[PDB]
Amino acid sequence: GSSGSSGKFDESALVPEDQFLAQHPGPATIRVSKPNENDGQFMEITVQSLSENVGSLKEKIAGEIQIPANKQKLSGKAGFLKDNMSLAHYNVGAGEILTLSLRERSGPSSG
Repeated sequence: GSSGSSGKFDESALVPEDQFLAQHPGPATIRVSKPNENDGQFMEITVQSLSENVGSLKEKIAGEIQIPANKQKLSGKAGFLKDNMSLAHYNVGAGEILTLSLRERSGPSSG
């Protein structure tokens, strides 16, 4: 049993995927940076639930950029997010931002 509020992000006291999940019942808008950009503008990819697997997300964007989850790589605060892992586990929800990197920059494809 436990309960309380939070403010600053602590490394030696991160919220468990179990708590992070409930903490946010509704959908959490996950912001993702553009492939080979930053100053430009980010996209808006929300997920009904956080429990979802990082992979399921890569698919959503994979449509806009037209790139297979395999090609594009997702990186999170902690590091390269694994499709097998979930979002809540990494503490991603209405606050955390993920980055999208393109596998081997094309060249003739500018913004």
